[PDB]
Order: sequence, then C-alpha cells, then structure tokens
Amino acid sequence: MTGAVCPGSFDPVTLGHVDIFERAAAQFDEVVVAILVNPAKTGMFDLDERIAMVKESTTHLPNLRVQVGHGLVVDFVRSCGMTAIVKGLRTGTDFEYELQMAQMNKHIAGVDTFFVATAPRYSFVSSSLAKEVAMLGGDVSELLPEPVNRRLRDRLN
Amino acid sequence: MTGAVCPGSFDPVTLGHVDIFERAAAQFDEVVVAILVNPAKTGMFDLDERIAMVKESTTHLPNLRVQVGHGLVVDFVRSCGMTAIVKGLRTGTDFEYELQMAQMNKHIAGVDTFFVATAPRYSFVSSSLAKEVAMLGGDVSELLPEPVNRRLRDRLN
Amino acid sequence: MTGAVCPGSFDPVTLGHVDIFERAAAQFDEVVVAILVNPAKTGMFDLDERIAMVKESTTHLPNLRVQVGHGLVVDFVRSCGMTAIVKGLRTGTDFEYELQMAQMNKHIAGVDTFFVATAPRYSFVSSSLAKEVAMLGGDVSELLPEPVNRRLRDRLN
Amino acid sequence: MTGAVCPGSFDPVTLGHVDIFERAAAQFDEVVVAILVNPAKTGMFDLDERIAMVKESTTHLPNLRVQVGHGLVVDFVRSCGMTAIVKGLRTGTDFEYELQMAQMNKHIAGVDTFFVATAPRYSFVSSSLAKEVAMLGGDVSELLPEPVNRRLRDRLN
Amino acid sequence: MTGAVCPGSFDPVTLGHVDIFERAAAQFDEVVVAILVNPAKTGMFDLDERIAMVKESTTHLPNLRVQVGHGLVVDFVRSCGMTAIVKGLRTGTDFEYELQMAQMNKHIAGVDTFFVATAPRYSFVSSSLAKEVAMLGGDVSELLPEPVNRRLRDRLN
Amino acid sequence: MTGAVCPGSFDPVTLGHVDIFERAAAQFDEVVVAILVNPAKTGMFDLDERIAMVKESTTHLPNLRVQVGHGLVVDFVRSCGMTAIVKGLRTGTDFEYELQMAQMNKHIAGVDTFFVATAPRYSFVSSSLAKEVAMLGGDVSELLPEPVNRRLRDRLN
Ligand SMILES: CC(C)(COP(=O)(O)OP(=O)(O)OC[C@H]1O[C@@H](n2cnc3c(N)ncnc32)[C@H](O)[C@H]1OP(=O)(O)O)[C@H](O)C(=O)NCCC(=O)NCCS
Ligand SMILES: CC(C)(COP(=O)(O)OP(=O)(O)OC[C@H]1O[C@@H](n2cnc3c(N)ncnc32)[C@H](O)[C@H]1OP(=O)(O)O)[C@H](O)C(=O)NCCC(=O)NCCS
Ligand SMILES: CC(C)(COP(=O)(O)OP(=O)(O)OC[C@H]1O[C@@H](n2cnc3c(N)ncnc32)[C@H](O)[C@H]1OP(=O)(O)O)[C@H](O)C(=O)NCCC(=O)NCCS
Ligand SMILES: CC(C)(COP(=O)(O)OP(=O)(O)OC[C@H]1O[C@@H](n2cnc3c(N)ncnc32)[C@H](O)[C@H]1OP(=O)(O)O)[C@H](O)C(=O)NCCC(=O)NCCS
Ligand SMILES: CC(C)(COP(=O)(O)OP(=O)(O)OC[C@H]1O[C@@H](n2cnc3c(N)ncnc32)[C@H](O)[C@H]1OP(=O)(O)O)[C@H](O)C(=O)NCCC(=O)NCCS
Ligand SMILES: CC(C)(COP(=O)(O)OP(=O)(O)OC[C@H]1O[C@@H](n2cnc3c(N)ncnc32)[C@H](O)[C@H]1OP(=O)(O)O)[C@H](O)C(=O)NCCC(=O)NCCS
Repeated sequence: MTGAVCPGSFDPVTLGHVDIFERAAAQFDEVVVAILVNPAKTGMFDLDERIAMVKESTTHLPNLRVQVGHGLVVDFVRSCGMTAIVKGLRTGTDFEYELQMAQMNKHIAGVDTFFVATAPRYSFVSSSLAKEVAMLGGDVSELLPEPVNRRLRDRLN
Repeated sequence: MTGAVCPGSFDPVTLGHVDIFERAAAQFDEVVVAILVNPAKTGMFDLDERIAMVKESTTHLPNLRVQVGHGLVVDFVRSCGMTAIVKGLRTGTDFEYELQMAQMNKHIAGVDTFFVATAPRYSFVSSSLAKEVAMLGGDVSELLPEPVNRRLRDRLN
Repeated sequence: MTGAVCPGSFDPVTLGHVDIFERAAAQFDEVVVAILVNPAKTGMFDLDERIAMVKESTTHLPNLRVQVGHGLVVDFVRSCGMTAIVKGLRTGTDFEYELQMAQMNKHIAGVDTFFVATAPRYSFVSSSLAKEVAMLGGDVSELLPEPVNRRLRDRLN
Repeated sequence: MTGAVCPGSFDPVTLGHVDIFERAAAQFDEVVVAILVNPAKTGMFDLDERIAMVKESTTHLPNLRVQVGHGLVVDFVRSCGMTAIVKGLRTGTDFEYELQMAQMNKHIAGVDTFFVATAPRYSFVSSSLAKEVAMLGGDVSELLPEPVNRRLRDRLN
Repeated sequence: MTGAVCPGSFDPVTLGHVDIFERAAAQFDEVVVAILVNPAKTGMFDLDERIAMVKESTTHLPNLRVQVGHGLVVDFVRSCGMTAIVKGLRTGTDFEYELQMAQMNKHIAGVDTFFVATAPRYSFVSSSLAKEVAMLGGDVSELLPEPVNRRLRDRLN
Repeated sequence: MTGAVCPGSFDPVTLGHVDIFERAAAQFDEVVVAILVNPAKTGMFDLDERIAMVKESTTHLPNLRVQVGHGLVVDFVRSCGMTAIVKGLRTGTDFEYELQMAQMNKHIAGVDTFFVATAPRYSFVSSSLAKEVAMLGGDVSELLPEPVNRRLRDRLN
C-alpha cells in the first residue's frame, strides 16, 4: 500500500487543512493526520479538542486516521510505515522554510515531501489568522469546519 | 467622496511612511492614518508621541487626519466610512503576509487593499531597523522626518 | 475629482480583470480602461472586439470608460488628467517586473501605481492561459465574462 | 490503485527528472511519464529519441511507463485513469506559473498537482541549461543519465 | 592578486551597471567587464559602440578593463586568470535564474558568483527598459551615463 | 590589500558557513569571521566554544581570522579596515531582509555586501535547524564540521 502523513498543530484545523486531507486521501491508500503538540504551553485548544475537531471534520474520509505526533516528523512517518509527507500551500506559507525542512527531512530519513496548493477559496485562512480575526469579533465561519465553528463560538462566549 | 486608511504602529513614522501618506492624499479625497497600539507593553514611543510625530510630519497634507486605531483594521475603515486600505511596500515587507491579510480583509468586510511601492531612496527604512541602527549609534536621520529625528535624539541622550 | 487608469491588452478581458475594474470604480471617481494594442500583429481578437468585450462586460460600472491606449502608459494617464494606475495581481503575475515599471513610471512622470490582489476565485485566470486552455478544448467559461464566452465560442467553432 | 503523471518535454531528460520519477514511483502504484511534443518545430532530440532516453534511464523503475502526451495534460491524466500530476521543483522553476496551472488544472478537471523539490545535487540542471552549456563545450555529464550523455556526445561530434 | 569579471550585454550600459563596476573595482585588484555579443542579430548598439560606451563611462576606475566575452562566461573568467563573477541585482532581476547559473557555473568550472544589490536610485533601470522608454519618448537620462545619453540622443534623432 | 567580513552568530558554525568562508578566502586577501554575541542570554554554545569551533574548522584557510564582533556590523568592518561583507545564501535565507540590511549598511557606512549561494549539498543546513534536528535525535553530522560534531555529541550526552 501507499501512505502519506499530513503533519501540523491544527489549532484549530481549518477548511484549508481539510481540503489538503481530502486530496491526500484520494491519492494515497492511507492518510495519517499527525497532530504535533505545541512546544511549550501555548495552544488555544488542548490536544483532545484538536483531535476531536480533526476527527469530526474528516468523517467523510474513511482511509484517514488522526494520531498525535511525537518527535521528528520523519520518525513518526517512518513509524506509520510510510515515506511521504503531504503539505498544503496557502497565501502566507513560508515556502522557503518548508523547502529547507523538506531537504533536511529527505537527508536524514529518506522521506519525500509533496506540496499541494489549497483551493483558492481556502487559501487565505490559517489557524493563526482565523483565531486573531475571531477573537476581535470578525466572522471566519465560512473558512472553518462546523465542528470548529461550534467550539470556537463556545470558547469566545 | 473617496477615502483610504493607512494603518500601522508608526513607532516611529519614517519617511517611507510619509511617502505613502503623500501618495494616498493625492489620490483620495480624505486619508486617515490609523495608529494601532502595540498588542502588549512593547513600544519605544507612547501613543501620544506617535500621534504628535505623525501629525508634525504631515502638516503639508491638509486632507489627512491622524487617529488611533482600535480592533480590526477593517472595522476602523468601515467606521471612517471608507472601504480602502493603502499599504506601502518596501524592501523587507512580508508581502505574502500582506496578501493573506488583504484577502481575509476583503472576505470579512469587503474592504479593498491597495499596495504602493515606496520611493527607492526610502525603501530600506523600517521603524524596526531605524530604531536598532540608531540605538547602536548609526545615523538614520536622512530616512526619518525632522520631528522624529528631534525626538529620537532626546530619547537616545 | 480622483481618477485611475487600468491598462492592459485585454485579449480577452477575463473576470479577474473585471474584478479589478470593479474595485477601481468603487474607490475612484472615474476609471479609464486603456486597451494597449499589441506591439506587432499578434492578437486573437482585434481592437474593436476587445473594446466591445470590455464595454459589454462593464455596463454595471457607470463611472468607467474604455479607451484605446497609445504610447507610454504614463503619457496616457497624464492625458486622461489622472496620476494613478491600478493593476491587479494574480497567481503568475511577474510582480518584480510590475514593480520595476512602477518605479520607472513614477520616475519619469510622477504617476503612482496601486496594486490590488484579485479575488481568489479569479486569481488563476489570465488572458494567455484562458486562450490556451480553450483552444485545446478545456472549459474556462466560469472565469470569463459572458460577452467573452459568446465571442470565444464563435471563434473556436 | 493509485497513480501519477510526470509531464514534460524531456529534451533531454536530466537526472533531476529521474530523481522525481524515482520519488513518484516509490509513492504511487503506477507512474506515467508523459512526453509532450514541443508546440512548433523546435526540439534538439526528436520524439523517438526522447522516449528511448527516458526509457533507457528508467529501467530500474518497473512500475513506470513512458507515453507521448497529447492535448491538455489533465485530459491525458484522466485518460490514464489517474487524477494526480507530480512535478519537480528545482532552482529556476517558475513556481508562480506552476501554481497558476495547478489551480487551472484543478478547476477544469479536478486533477491535483503535487510538487516535490529535486535533490540538491540535481537542483541546478534543466534541459535548457544542460543543452546550452554542452553546446558551448561545458561538461554536464554528471547531471544527465548515461543514455543521455551517449546521445549528447554523438550529436555534438 | 584578486579579480572579478562583470559579464553582460551592456546594450546600453546603464548607471546601475556602473554602480556595480564601481563596487567591484573597490573590492578586487582588477575588474574585467566582459561584453557578451547577443546570440543572433538583435542589438541596438553594435559591439564597438557598447565597448566605447563602457570605456567612456568607466574612466574614473583605473583598475578596470573592458573586453569582449566569448563562449562560456566561466571559460572567459578562467582565461582572465580569475575565479569570480560579480553580478548586480536590481528590481526585476530573475534571481532564481541567476542562482541556477551560479550553481551550474560553480559546478563546471569552480567559479564563484558574488551578488550585489545596486543603489536604490539605480535599481529600476535596465538596458531593456531604458531603451523601450526612450524609444517612446520618455526621459531616462538620469539613469544612464552621459556617454550613453549622447549616443542615445543621436540614434533617436 | 582587499578584505571581507563574514558576520554571524555561528551557534554552531555549519559546513554551509565554512563553504562561504572558503570562497571569501579565495577571493579576498584577508577574511575576518565576526562572531556576534546573541543579544540576550540565548545561545547553545558560549562565545569561547563558538570561537574555538570556527577556529578548529578553518585551519586550512591561513588568510582568515576569527574575532568577536561588537555593535554595528559596518562599524566592525570599518575597524578591520575593510569595506565588504560576504554573506552566504541558503534555502530558507530571508533574502529580502538581507537586502534591506545591505541597503541600510551601504547607506550608513558605504560598506558593500556580496552574496554568494552556498553549495547545494550544504544549502539546507542552518545552525537553528541543525540544533533542533540533533536535539530530537536526528543525524546532522554530515552537515557540520568534525569539531562541531565532537562538541555537539558531548553536550547531547
Ligand atoms: C513542520 C512544521 C513547520 C509544521 O507544523 P505547524 O505548527 O502546523 O506550522 P505550519 O508551518 O504548518 O503553519 C504555521 C505554523 O506557525 C506555527 N507557529 C508556532 N509558533 C509560532 C511563532 N511564535 N511564530 C510564527 N509561527 C509559529 C504555527 O504553529 C504553525 O501553525 P499556526 O501558527 O497557523 O497555529 C513544524 O515546524 C513542525 O514540524 N514541528 C514538528 C517538527 C520537526 O519535525 N522538526 C524537524 C525540522 S526539519
Ligand atoms: C496589518 C499589520 C500587519 C500592520 O501593522 P504594523 O505593526 O505597522 O506592522 P507592519 O506589517 O506594517 O511592518 C512591520 C511590523 O512588524 C511589527 N511587529 C510587531 N511586533 C513584531 C515581532 N515580535 N516580530 C516581527 N514583526 C513585529 C511591527 O510592529 C510592525 O512594524 P515595525 O516592526 O517596523 O515597528 C498588523 O498586523 C495589524 O494590522 N494590527 C491590527 C490588526 C488587524 O486588523 N488584524 C486582522 C488581520 S487580517
Ligand atoms: C504594462 C504592461 C506590462 C501591461 O500590459 P499587458 O499586455 O496586459 O500584460 P500583463 O503584464 O498585464 O499580463 C500578461 C502580459 O504578457 C503579455 N505578453 C505579450 N506578449 C508576451 C510574450 N511573448 N511573452 C510573455 N508575455 C507576453 C501579455 O500580453 C500580457 O497579457 P497576456 O499575455 O495575459 O495576453 C505592458 O508592458 C505595457 O504596458 N505596454 C504599454 C507599455 C509602457 O508603458 N511601457 C513603458 C514601461 S515602464
Ligand atoms: C506544463 C508545462 C509548463 C510543462 O512542460 P515542459 O515543456 O517540460 O516545461 P517546464 O515547465 O517543465 O520547464 C522548462 C520549460 O520551458 C519550456 N519552454 C519551451 N519553450 C520555451 C521558451 N521559448 N522560453 C521559456 N521556456 C520555454 C521548456 O520546454 C520547458 O522545459 P525546457 O525549456 O527546460 O526544455 C507546459 O506548459 C505544458 O504542459 N504543455 C502541455 C500543456 C497544458 O496542459 N496546458 C494547459 C495549461 S494549465
Ligand atoms: C549570464 C547572462 C544571463 C547575462 O547576460 P545579459 O545579456 O546582460 O542579461 P542579464 O541577465 O544581465 O539582464 C537582462 C538580460 O536579458 C537579456 N535578454 C536577451 N534577449 C532576451 C529575451 N528575448 N527575452 C528576455 N531577456 C532577454 C538581455 O539581453 C539581458 O539584458 P537586457 O535584456 O536588459 O538587454 C546571459 O545569460 C549570458 O551569460 N550569456 C553568456 C552565457 C553563458 O555563460 N551561459 C552558460 C550559462 S550558466
Ligand atoms: C546580520 C544578522 C542578520 C546576521 O547574524 P545571524 O545571527 O547569524 O543570523 P542569520 O541572518 O545569519 O541566520 C539566522 C539568524 O536568525 C537568528 N536569530 C536569532 N534569534 C532569532 C529569532 N528569535 N527568530 C528568528 N531568527 C533568529 C539567528 O541567530 C541567526 O542564525 P540562527 O538562527 O540560524 O542561530 C544579524 O541581524 C546581525 O547582524 N546582528 C549584528 C547586527 C547589525 O549590524 N544590525 C544593523 C542592521 S542593518
């Protein structure tokens, strides 16, 4: 079989993320979404919420699973018995950094990284920006999954 | 009438900023410079000084006013009864980030953002770099307005 | 009054173009779309068709007019009694070239150029690509105005 | 099964190309290299030579086949019963153009495009540059497959 | 001694070029400006004029000489008994292409390429753009050396 | 004589750094590596270790010396009686920032900055990434000098 890992901190998962999950799932036999715990105490949602939110946003993709990532992405990829990372590109991606890590990741573990541009309508949303805009009262509900909108409403109220 | 907002933290306003103010004022009936209070306690000049400095540097532009910005830029723009942001581009601008925010700002409030490249002679000055260079004794007086040079001299001595 | 020129060869005008026309018209008192005749004998549509197509695609914008451009863009801008160019940015824009021409245009004639990112859904269409995709049988009708789709159908059949 | 198409004009196939073929073949059940005939009469090697050269350079990859591409890449991809393009990124790739075509290709046919950075040691070779450097007597043999070096020697002598 | 080559087609040499020549001459014992004959019959000035123009624009730099380049830049560099190329960066430079050629040039001949940003006031001039703007009547005399302005006047009249 | 300064925090010096040192030393009479103490208490290796590591990694370059930098880079350059900075470019370099500082540095002190792309095989290593990858158990020993690998082993154990 063929497999890819979609790594990230998904705090929260946006519809740009989901778009990329959907494309990974159509093109690989299995997809694993690896949720990577923020280095220090820094999140808006705790791990369980992030997992639930990804899970709840991906029920339509039966070949995808959600797991917490630990250590080097490449080590996790290898443990999933895979050799591919799939990363989404959006407006504001630091692509040069992504490239530097792609080359490093290939160097140290032979893992390939495939990049895919997210749909234009979801290309300007990031977890960071969605949070900052929502905290100051802006409406980003069209760019997040409903499971995320539900949890974002509660935590704001 | 037609109107644009030039948002920023102007800590301090440079002559790159002024160049952009000047171009906004020539092309729109009214210009509002929105000074956006640094999120946490982080400035070099307090709000009043920043306002004074912008005011003192823009006496030649009668169709421009200076106001403190609050909340989402787009909310402020709408409150000024305008629908346009004018942002300057210089060497070192994170243009991809600017673009991501431009698309988000259009999405949530229908506000357009116009980008204009600052004059080559003012294209390498930023508030950040002007401060760091001046603190370590370098001469950046040719890239800042005289009202700013006056206040930068005092605070360094 | 305030005014901007939207220059280009509009062979054919796409909905990315129109998006930009719409934004120019909302923010300036008058907009002039300047159709710039291809240097040598190189178009798909002749000048009259290009004019008709822009005209037919902009009936909802009463403050915009369509004129054939001649010579230096800046000379045309000045002749329209304006001092601003408005250019759209899309995926694939040579922005560095646009910037070089913006600085040159300011140098030689004091004309400012404002850049505005086109809507994400129209950000991957260009006249060039729309033509190449349509010639080889692909459907680009969602990214062109109906006046353009009508004329593109006929010329393909 | 899962499948990807690696499109291009491979005139000639370089070791940057092969690097990408190798990565596609490891991650997808079948890979098809689509050789796309230059629009007008413009090649250095004719189609048969290009096919032979790709074939001869990919004998170690049993899950890959070489076919001549016709029309829209996306139409060929669909005909191969696949929905993925795999493209290599190297120094000098026009990535903005690649992105514009990726979004267009997704729009018109639902085909995803995955981008993968070629190995650093093969990242500065292109068919174009390899030809220009070799014609003027430079040694690019370390950056081309041996089947290509053999045919490039003969045609130069 | 230390040495660098400044390669190009200098049709015509601009003041951006001269700025770079000046910086090369201050930092290396000898500088050679290599004028590289356009591949086909394509120039505005013939070789002799280009040489004269560079010569006449560099009389203040006694450690610089002007020579016609032939073949691979790296072959010329080696023949000058040097191992360094100095290239200017301006607005509109295709830097990715410059980088690809820098890596190729190092690969095939061990020649290093140093890049230096041209002065902001000369950063938007190119030979190409200066010619196109001047042909259509624009004034680019502030961005070209006087020897070039003299010859550009005559050829336009 | 001719001279260049290679500034940085070299925490630790990588083989990308050394590649650049080597190229500077071949092209300039003297090279000074300026180690610039991290602003606050933030390093992995203290100054003495950084100096030792650079020293131990550059014994093959007799025309290079290592010194601790203080204040503005340009002030240090001037004190070394030089007027040139040599900076390496790798994947992930913030080149726009480098350019902004190059223009500022030229403005305030007349110091030129030359940029040189590091060898492809060392183009994805940075001090930052090498540390993060090594802390989480990855093998980056092929991208660091042996003096650095020795000290990185000890500090990890
Ligand atoms: C690969 C990696 C870049 C992806 O994880 P990510 O946290 O989702 O980050 P992304 O690149 O996807 O996008 C933005 C990211 O900036 C991250 N970020 C965290 N703190 C940030 C800071 N103070 N400022 C800027 N960005 C920050 C965001 O977390 C992260 O997403 P978000 O900010 O939108 O919430 C991250 O570096 C990582 O992988 N950690 C596991 C590390 C690993 O394997 N390292 C070896 C490196 S080759
Ligand atoms: C739009 C915005 C980017 C412009 O404000 P700005 O503070 O002047 O910042 P700029 O983009 O113009 O230029 C550099 C900026 O980096 C800002 N900055 C502040 N802290 C910084 C950090 N720790 N590191 C990097 N940059 C930082 C600078 O403040 C700011 O200017 P300066 O650093 O030269 O003093 C800023 O994000 C903002 O708008 N705040 C109001 C927010 C809003 O509407 N958000 C919804 C987002 S779509
Ligand atoms: C400003 C200018 C760049 C805009 O006109 P434009 O033709 O619409 O071109 P754009 O930059 O908008 O976008 C793509 C352009 O590439 C143009 N183009 C024409 N021939 C091309 C070639 N052989 N290859 C690449 N692009 C080409 C396209 O015409 C043009 O649009 P299109 O290709 O999608 O049909 C054009 O250079 C111009 O302005 N001519 C008037 C010139 C002037 O004032 N020059 C002084 C220069 S500062
Ligand atoms: C997708 C496509 C960009 C890839 O094919 P490619 O010819 O290998 O080109 P690449 O992007 O891979 O890399 C460089 C390319 O520039 C191409 N090129 C051809 N003529 C060129 C010109 N006069 N100048 C610049 N580049 C040229 C090169 O052929 C090609 O490779 P090469 O130059 O190194 O020999 C090409 O556009 C294509 O796909 N043709 C089939 C088209 C299709 O489906 N079009 C719908 C568009 S969304
Ligand atoms: C290195 C090289 C890029 C520099 O020469 P240059 O002609 O001055 O070109 P530059 O990169 O400096 O800047 C713009 C260039 O585009 C060149 N150019 C020529 N025809 C062009 C075309 N049809 N369209 C786009 N640009 C063109 C310009 O000549 C040239 O300067 P100009 O256009 O402003 O008159 C050129 O490729 C060369 O070096 N020829 C000698 C080649 C060599 O050694 N090749 C081995 C390659 S690694
Ligand atoms: C010129 C300068 C950019 C080079 O020093 P450098 O520390 O080696 O940094 P580099 O640009 O080379 O590369 C990455 C750098 O990010 C630096 N960095 C330090 N803290 C960082 C932060 N919190 N986040 C992002 N990067 C950081 C790194 O130190 C530094 O190298 P490293 O991160 O790989 O350990 C640095 O700004 C400097 O020069 N200090 C002396 C300053 C001076 O003259 N200033 C006047 C400015 S024109």
